[PDB]
Formats: sequence, C-alpha cells, structure tokens
Amino acid sequence: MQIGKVQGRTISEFGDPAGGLKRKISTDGKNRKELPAHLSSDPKALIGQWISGIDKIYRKPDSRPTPSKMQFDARDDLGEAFWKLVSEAGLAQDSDYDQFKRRLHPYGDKFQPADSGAKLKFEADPPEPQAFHGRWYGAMSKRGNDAKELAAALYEHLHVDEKRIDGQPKRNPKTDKFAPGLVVARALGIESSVLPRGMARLARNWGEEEIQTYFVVDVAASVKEVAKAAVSAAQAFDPPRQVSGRSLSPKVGFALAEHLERVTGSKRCSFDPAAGPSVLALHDEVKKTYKRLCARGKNAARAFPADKTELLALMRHTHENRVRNQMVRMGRVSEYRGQQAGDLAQSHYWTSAGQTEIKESEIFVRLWVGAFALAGRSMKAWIDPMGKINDRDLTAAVNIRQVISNKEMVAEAMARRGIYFGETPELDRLGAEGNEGFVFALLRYLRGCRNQTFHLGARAGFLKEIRKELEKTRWGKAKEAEHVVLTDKTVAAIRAIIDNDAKALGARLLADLSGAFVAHYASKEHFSTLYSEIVKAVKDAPEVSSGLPRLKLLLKRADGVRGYVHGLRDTRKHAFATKLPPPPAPRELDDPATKARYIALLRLYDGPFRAYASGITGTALAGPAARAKEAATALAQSVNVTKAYSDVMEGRTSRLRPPNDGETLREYLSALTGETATEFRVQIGYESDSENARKQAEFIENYRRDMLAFMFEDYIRAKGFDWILKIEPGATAMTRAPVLPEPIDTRGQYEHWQAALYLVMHFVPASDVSNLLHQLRKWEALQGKYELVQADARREALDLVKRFRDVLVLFLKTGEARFEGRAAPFDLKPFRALFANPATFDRLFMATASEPELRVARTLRGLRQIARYNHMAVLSDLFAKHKVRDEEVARLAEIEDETQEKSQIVAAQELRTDLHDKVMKCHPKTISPEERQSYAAAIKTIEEHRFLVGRVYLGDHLRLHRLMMDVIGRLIDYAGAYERDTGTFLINASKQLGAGADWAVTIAGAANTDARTQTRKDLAHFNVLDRADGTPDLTALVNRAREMMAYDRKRKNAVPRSILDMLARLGLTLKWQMKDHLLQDATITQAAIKHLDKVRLTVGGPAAVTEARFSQDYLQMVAAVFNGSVQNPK
RNA sequence: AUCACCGCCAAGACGACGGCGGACUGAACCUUCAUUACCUCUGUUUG
Repeated sequence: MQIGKVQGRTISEFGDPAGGLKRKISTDGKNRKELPAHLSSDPKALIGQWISGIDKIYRKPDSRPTPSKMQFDARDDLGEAFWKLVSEAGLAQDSDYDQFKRRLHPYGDKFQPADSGAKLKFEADPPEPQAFHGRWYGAMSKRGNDAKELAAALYEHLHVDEKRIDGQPKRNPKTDKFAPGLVVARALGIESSVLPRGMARLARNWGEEEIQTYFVVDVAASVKEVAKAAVSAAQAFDPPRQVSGRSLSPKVGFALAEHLERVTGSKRCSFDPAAGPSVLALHDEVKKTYKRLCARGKNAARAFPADKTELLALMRHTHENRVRNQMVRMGRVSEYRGQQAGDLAQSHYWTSAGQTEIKESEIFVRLWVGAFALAGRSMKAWIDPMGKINDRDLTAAVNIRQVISNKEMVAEAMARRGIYFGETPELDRLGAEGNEGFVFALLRYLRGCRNQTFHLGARAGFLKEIRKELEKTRWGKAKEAEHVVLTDKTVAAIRAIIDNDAKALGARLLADLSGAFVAHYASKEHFSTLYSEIVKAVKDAPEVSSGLPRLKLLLKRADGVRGYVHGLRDTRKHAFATKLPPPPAPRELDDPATKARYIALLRLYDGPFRAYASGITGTALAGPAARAKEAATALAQSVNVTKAYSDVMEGRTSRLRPPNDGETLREYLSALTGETATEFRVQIGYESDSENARKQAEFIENYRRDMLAFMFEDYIRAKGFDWILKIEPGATAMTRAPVLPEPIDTRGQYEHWQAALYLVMHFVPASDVSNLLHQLRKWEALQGKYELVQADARREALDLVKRFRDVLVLFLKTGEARFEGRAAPFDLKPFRALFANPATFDRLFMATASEPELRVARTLRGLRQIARYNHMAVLSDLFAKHKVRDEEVARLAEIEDETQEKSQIVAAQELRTDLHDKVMKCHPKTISPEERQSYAAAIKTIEEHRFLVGRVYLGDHLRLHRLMMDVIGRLIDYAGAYERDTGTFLINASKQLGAGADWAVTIAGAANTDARTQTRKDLAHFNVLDRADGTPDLTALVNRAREMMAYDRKRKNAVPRSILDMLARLGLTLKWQMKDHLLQDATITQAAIKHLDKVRLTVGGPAAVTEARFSQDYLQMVAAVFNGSVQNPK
C-alpha cells in the first residue's frame, strides 16, 4: 500500500460478528492489525501522513528538485510547529524526530544562499509565496496564517475532525459519537474495501423520467467544453503542457454542481437511495462517471463524451461491465467452492488468500488449455496435413470416425510419426488394425486433456479427470459406432515408450556430464558424488520451488555486484562478492574447462540444489536473505554517497519482510511474487512504459537473485562441490581420458495414464511443457490454500501430483534422445523454396560437434517445429518472397573465413570488447573521435554478420514463425478467458440469481454472440492460419479478439497492449492507428541498442553509437504478418 | 485500444470539486533448454 508509505500487505478475512469481509494489515505475513489502530500509531505511517498533510499546505519542488529559501523556511516552520503538537499529543517519539525532518526535507537540509554560487544552493525566491501554496492552504489557513496556526488546523483535520478542501467540517453528527479525523476515517474506508458478495449496489436507481428532467440542458456537452478550455490553456504555453484528469476533476465538479443547481435549485447532492428512483441518484452516477474519467493518466480530456447521447451510452456500457465483472466474480467463487462445507457468502474464495489461490489455478488452466491447442495443431498435421476430413476438431466423433476408416491416412501418419516421437521401435509392428487403434487413442487422449473444464484444488480432482480418460485402452460399444479396443501389443508399445525413456535416463545424465568434459576436470570421487546427486534428484523428489531464477541471470547479478564492490576502497564491502563464476557467453563454451564448470553448475542448480534449497528454513534461509539486504544497503550508500542523508539510506529491498521462522524458501519466494505483482502496478502508475516499469520494479527480482546466489554458494561449500568453482577457463584437463562410474538405475513404475499423457506431450513443444511444470510448482508453493480439515485424501492427491510431475520432468530430461545423431525425420525438400538456389540449401542443410555443426542442427530443429505444425503452407509465400541468395552465403563465408588469419568477425568482436573496457575502465565518461570511429566500424561489421547469419541459417524465418505463434498464442489465451467466463462463471452466476434479477441475466447473456464464439473457435483451432496462399493478418486477428473480449472492458483494452508489449520486449516497435473502432495502418521499426550511453567525445558531443538487432528483411516480414509496413525514423 | 478496470470511504447542509484499497483484477513479472545476445558496473529519495 501507498498510504504514508506504511510497510506490509493487506489481508481480507471473515471473523467480524456481522459475517462480512474486513481488511486488515499484516507486517510479517502472520499477524493481523486493525487499520484505524495501525495507521494512527505506526511511526512510519504517521510521519508519512503528516508530511503528506504538510505537502498540501506548502508544496515541495516538483520531481516529475531544489527549493527556494522562502519555500524551505515555510515547510520547516510548519514542520517544527506541527511536530511540537503531535509530540505533546503523545503520537510522536523523540527517536523519530530525525526521520520526520528527513522526510519533511527530502531535497536535503543544507543549502547556501541563492546568489552565492556554491555547490548546494537555494533557488531564487518566487515573486509570490502563492507559487508554492498547495490545494489545502486555503482550508488550513481559515484560523490564521502563521506556522503555529497552520499546524493546529492540520492536526485537528488529521486526528480530531476531518475538514473538506473548503475548510468546513465534513461530518456534523448529532449522535453520541464524535466525527473522526481524516486518518481514522480513511482507515475505516480501507477496512471496508472488500469484494461485493451480491448484486445489491448494481441496480440502476433512475430511468427515462429522471433523464427528461436532468438533461433539459446537455451537461455532457458543457463539461466537454470545460475539457477543451482546459486543453487550450495548457496547450498555450511554449512548452506544451498536457492536462491531467486530476486537474480537470475540480473544474468538472463545479460544472456538475452548477448543473444540479439548474435542475433542482440546489447543489446539495445527499439523497435517499432506498426511497426509489431519483434525479439525484442519476446525478450521483454522473459524478461517479466523470470521477472515473478524471482518474485516467493518459488523455483524460479526449475520453470525455461530447454529447448526452454519448454520456448515457458510456453510463449504460459501464453499468453492463460492472454487472458482468460482479457475476464473473460470484460464479468463479462458487465454482472453486463446489460443495465443500459452508453459505456461499462465507466462502474462503471471497478472501484475499482464496483469490490468490484462484489466480494461480486460473493461470495453470490457461497454460494447460494453451499447450493442448498446440497439441491439437500438431496432431492435425500428423494425421490430416492436407485437410481431407463445420467442426474443425479432429477429436470430434464425426471426424475421428473418418480418420480410422481411412486406411492410407493412418498408415501415412504412422510413417511420419518420427517427427513427433523420434525413433520408436516400440510402435513398429502393431499391424494396420493396431495402428488404427493407436492413432484413435492419441486423438481420444488429446480430447481427454482438452475437453476439461477444471481448476486446481487440494483434492487434485483435475488429475483424476485426466486419469479417467487417459487410463482407457477401450472406447465405445460393439452394437454402436466407434468401438475401439487397443490390442495387447499397442498397449505394451504405449507403456514401453515412457518405460524405456526412464530406463535410459541414468546413462543419458551420465553422457550429458561426460560430453561436457565434466569428468575431465574432476577427481573420480568428486565426479561420482556429483553424478549420484543429479540422478537422485530426478529419480526421487518432492514438489520443488520454481521460484529459483535462471542460473545465467543469477550469475549475471552476482557478477555485477562483485564487479562494483571490488571497485571500492572499503574492503568490508568485498564480503558481498561471491566466488560464483560469471555467466558464459556462447563462444566461451568452446573452451572445455568453461563448459565443464557451467554444465556441472547448471545441473547441480536445477536438480540437487533446487531439491535441497526449496524446503530449507532457519539460518540457511535467513542468513542469505539478511546478507542480500545488507548488500543492497551497502550498494545504495556507495552510489549515492554525495546525496542527502546517505548514511541512513537503505536498499529498496529493505521494505520487504524477512523470512518467518519455520517458513521455507519455497514459501518465501511465493510471497515475494505477491510483492512483484504490487510493485509493477505501482510503477505503471508512475510511468506507463512497461519496460521502464520493469526496470524500476526489478529490485525485487535482484533481491531474489542475490539471496539465491548466497544460498547457492553456501550450498556448494556445505556439500563439497567447491571444486566446480575452482575450474579456471583455458585450463587443461585433470584427466585426458577419465574412467566414468557405472550408470545409476533410473527405472520407474508408471501407470498407463502417465504413458498416455507422456505420448500426448510429444505434440507439445518442450518450452510449453516446462511452463506447465513451472506453474504447477508455483501453485504447490502457495500458502493459505483451502485444505481438508478424509485422512488418505491428501496421500492420493499427492501421489497424483507426483506422478504428473514425473511425466513432465522425464519428458524434459529426455529432450532430443530419440532424435540425436539421426537424419531429419521430415521432408527437407519443401524448405528449398527459402533459397534462390535450391542446390545451396541442399549443400548447407542436407547431409551427404563443431560450432558450424551446432548451427546447422539448430536450424533443422527450427524447420522441424514448422513441419510439426505443417506451417510451410501458411508462410511459404512470405518466406519465398525473402529468398536467401548465393551472394549472401558467399559474403557470410568471407566474413567468417578463419583459415588464413583472424576472421573479419572475430577481429571486430575483439576490437569492440577491447575498446569498451578501455573506456569503461580508464575513462568511463570520455572517448576520442578515433576510438569512437573504430568502435562504430566494429559494430557495422558485427551487424552485417548478425544479419547474414539471420538469413543464411534461417534465423529470421524461424523468429518470424515463433513471433506469429506467440501472438496467436496470446489471443488463444484471451479466447480461453471468453469460453470460461461465459461458458462457466456467468452461467453459475445467473443460476444463483434465479428469477430475482432477470435484468442481470440478460446482461450476462449479452457477453456471447455468434461472431465472438466463432472467433474463440477460429483461434483455438488455428483456423485463422488455414490459408494455402497469402500471409496471415494479425492486425485483423487482434481486432476480432478485441470484439471477443468486449464483455469485459479491462480485457478488451488490454488485448492490443499485450501484443505491443510482447513485440517491445523483443526490441520490435509496433504501432497501430484506431479508426472506426478498428486497429489499422500497422507500422514496424526497432529500438536501437545504445552503446556508450553517457560517454562524451573528447572533442564534445554525444559519443553514442547505435546497433540494430534486426535486418530490414526481418522487419519487412514482421510488417507483412501485421498487414503493415516498415517505418524507420529519420 | 495503446494502463486500464473493479471496489471502498455519504453528507445535520450546498459537498466526493476530496481521500483511498486492489496477488483481491486484467495487464505484467518470474521460467527446462551447451539459441540468435549485443547496452559498463551499481541505485537512494521523490515521483
């Protein structure tokens, strides 16, 4: 929360004797504190609210700073006087006086006169003191102007009797109870900020009769003129000032009051809602409507309706939206409640903990629905690539009947299967009848995964539904259509695949380490212990934490912190450095020692460390947490040492609560995720740029990296893996030909449903499998979930979840085992079209360890994924438009030509790093024109190399395909929300209401149209990609998706932002124009990477050199799939 | 559309023309992979 910068989270629970939700504050994740009590007594929160109160009487300098002496003295006088009051009030301790003064004067407390010419210097006094008067100066100065009097008024306002901004008391009660000050009033307002459980406050308390009276004169058009007049005045300044909604708010409020007076003869708004419809109910809703419009950060004025017609339409749509938001909320709670025990109104899922539980479940569902949409697309290409089979679902009874009846189709599918399964001797000798059973089963296993409306819960009912479908080896009946019985062989073949992959795991894990030279850089005892630990973590494991960062990023952070502290004279700060190695650049992995160290570290981190760290508590957790905080504080004080109050500065990490005693790392990492969600929203408020928001919110992620870096180092030392850290780059092997240990048995005991699920996973990309395990881990890590008080209920639940996890892990650890060192299991001939000369494609990618070899393998795996979906039909035209020419191949060769001498690219790369470090080490602020010219020249060669590699090895083509899939994937995710909100939650909601609120049911029902449901289907089944000729239009898709999500404005509005932000993350800059409610005129450019940012030429001027990430060829491709064009700035 | 969206604090008199909450709500963030990979390191307070 923001209020007074008070620390802690808010929780909503039941317990109140009224039987309703109440919001409390928790400081350690466990305790519960009442808002009025806390916000009236907490030192930090009090001081925060006091200074906020002072800031509205006398403003501090704008920061979006340096005050005048007049301004400074004014703030100081008021501060001192107010301090004296609250001190004597017994609200303020002497201990906290310094904090109060630091926060009264955040700009600093030591300045020389304004005409002095000193380092720290006041601004010249303004011509009028009113320059720094705030909105509340008038109200607080009614009983005089002196500091003593301003302070007295502020104190009364905050702690005794709340005033309006005009200086009048807000409340004049006649009862036994005195009216509160602002602090308590606002705190009570927070206390009752809880989810509505019913429809009471959604009824519209006015109609046509009220409209006739109220809109005799068009208030909306006149308010619109207020907005235009506000715009013009701000636009009249030489620097064009933009008007915010917060500045418009008072002008609209006055205009609306004058309107009420015109209608009623009075400005008194107080009305009687219970008495029935009224003009003042309508007015209250008009005020609320403009309150919403004025809360907008961007272009508030532009959104103002121009007309009574527009205003009433906005009010209607907003009302319709709020009803559907409330009905989705209710229907979701009910769905998660089920039967349980309790009284829908008292359900755990109304609470903050319960809503967090819902959120992580819902996200798992999205990922699940998403993974099996891709599976569907994969199975389509497997079975019916040319669409020989208006239901577009191959698993539907009508279509699956056609598949099995077609003998050639089934046979051709079995012959193509290698692209999905790899080499599968297990499936070779089923026979034609056996094959038909097998193709049928996988379609039914897909359907069993895909046709689930489910959620996560303590019973693991979801996995039970999965098991019910996937344990089947027979379907239907003999007397009726679709009788399929799997043959004993077909069954054994299904069960054998997962069995053999498991059996093979031990030796694969050994070979992985062996092939990365790990056994060459470790004693036999050390290597043996490492290998044993890795296999043990995969074979027998509890549900671990996915909260761990990626090792590379952890290592990057550790490297960055090490680098800074090692540059400081104060050696005490060197303590915050680890001996963890830097992250390797890809080229550095060519060095055996470097590979060995990184792979050993990577496998250790992901498996044995993750297993160990997840359940850790006490000193092993608290030690690294504290150290991470100490480090951030040390870093902050060093960087900003010159700035004010530097000796008391703490890292922003210090706001975060320490781990509780008995809390596991898994639990503390999950709590931290809550902080991140909150921090991103807060940052988006200060700046709406998603990437700048991420930078300002990154301190949380950097705390986790620092904390985990210290834990990882500690673990390495504690378990005797120090040797890994001691391997130095370029070191020659300890043993030239080491004797490896025996492979450990990795055999498992798998149920049929696991084997079935495992085979369906072969139609889902590995990344999406990984995402499923990551979310499963996140959901399992969640504290405060609904549980059972049924003793063995949790034992069965835990068995299902463990078996599910084993399927995912085995799939991931097996990776390319059935593909490696074998020919491409698909036709490469269609991909010749991507080259001008087909012979050139053949020479490069059609076979007749090294770095060129790894690159060819990467490309072929890329093409495989396109073939897996049968997507050459979708992007053949576009790809063939951007054919790779022989001159590009030749140019790339000569740039990389290493046979005679240092190749062009290697020379360029080394010159660039050489110069960068020379600048950043010897003089980070400066660079000579000649140094800068060679730097630019190096970048140019580097760019040319990147662009040619991107074309010759088809990087551009594969990135375009991936981008396309990601965009459509994001829209499919929205489609899942449509299906689920409308098909489940709203239906549930409508049934609770019954005949009481038919108006709400008609509004719920409005969520659906034929076109929206069609868009849901077309997205789900990639029907938008089903065009033999031409390129897909993603702009039109986004527009269809916007319309699909119209039932929920927050989603409809977010649809385009999702896609923009997705591209931005990659450095692609997309822009649309909105005309007639449709996105259009898509343009594409890129964000250049800025080298030598704050570095100046020795001769003067910015020394900045810019690097392009992407070729014009790729930008053109991206533009084409958005039916747009490239527009690079000049 | 491109930070929105939902909700809370009612009046003894002319206003809420002011204050707020929000893992609570979408959007983000985080993420198995010897991937394309490039931006010195590091970051208080305000906002």
